[PDB]
Amino acid sequence: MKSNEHDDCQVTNPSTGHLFDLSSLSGRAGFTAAYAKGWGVYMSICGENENCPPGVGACFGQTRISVGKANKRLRYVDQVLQLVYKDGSPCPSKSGLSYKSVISFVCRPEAGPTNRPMLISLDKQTCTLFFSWHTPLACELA
Repeated sequence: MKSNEHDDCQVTNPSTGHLFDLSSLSGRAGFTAAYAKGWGVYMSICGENENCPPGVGACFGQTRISVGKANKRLRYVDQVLQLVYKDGSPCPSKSGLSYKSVISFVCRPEAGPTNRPMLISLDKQTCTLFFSWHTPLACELA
């Protein structure tokens, strides 16, 4: 029985007692970001994506190249919440490296239409896609 999934993605700050959770942004179908070339990036915030094989959290394109295993290690570093979807498809040109997604949730209470993952840096060399998400959920109203 699959009723033991404890996929949290939440960090508590003892100072305020405030919990930074991304449970409200978590989705099974996730978010599909259209890449300017004709590739749909299927990325689920904390979980495995419906278009992806069970266990993969982010898939790049129609060939569904895994760009991150379903990880729930939400790190709160430098007032930014960061999710790293490590262990993707081994890069054919780079031995030891795999396509990974680094989502940087910048604490922006002044969040606008930027409440979506913005592809800030595309790194082909080490196969890392940097997505910046402007969310007030990385913030503590205190």
